[PDB]
Amino acid sequence: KKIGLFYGTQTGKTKSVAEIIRDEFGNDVVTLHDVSQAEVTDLNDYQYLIIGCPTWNIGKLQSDWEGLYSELDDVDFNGKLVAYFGTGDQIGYADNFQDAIGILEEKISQRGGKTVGYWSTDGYKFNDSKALRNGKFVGLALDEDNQSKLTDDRIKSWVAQLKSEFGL
Ligand SMILES: Cc1cc2nc3c(=O)[nH]c(=O)nc-3n(C[C@H](O)[C@H](O)[C@H](O)COP(=O)(O)O)c2cc1C
Repeated sequence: KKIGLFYGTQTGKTKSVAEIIRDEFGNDVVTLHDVSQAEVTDLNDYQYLIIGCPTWNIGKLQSDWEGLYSELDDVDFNGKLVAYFGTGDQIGYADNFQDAIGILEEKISQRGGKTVGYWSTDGYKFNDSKALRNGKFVGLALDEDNQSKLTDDRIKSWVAQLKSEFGL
């Protein structure tokens, strides 16, 4: 339909978060694509995109998003609105917190994607992040390992913001 959510997952947390994002948006709005089963051309099917990706192995892309990283050069994101979220561990990995979505966004916005859905760094404890854009996160940062009780409200709040930014 209108929003395509393309998520990568290893232990399933970003997946869970994606399911709640669909629930929050109201039913048919967001479709949930596991990028492990995706082709890079699937991104052509939407004008509004949500990109979901955890950071693994000290500052790296989740390996299914890594599998599509190079091929992002084969897609034109011009004219699309794009939002980002990920799961992360701010305590264990304070120098590389939410690096992944920062890596995806830098590439996608270079190919024409307009970023929406910036998120406040308030209430997170970390040192450095590739997701940082003029004092904000490039997208929604969830931490299921340390802040699981904050997740549901952070998504509900983020979804209401995206409706406004997507012009739904
Ligand atoms: C070996 C390992 C490395 C990790 N590296 C990072 C990291 O670099 N940055 C970060 O924010 N989180 C890191 N984490 C935390 C994961 O991103 C976190 O557990 C996330 O919720 C997993 O998402 P997923 O289940 O969708 O794969 C790491 C976790 C493991 C165990």
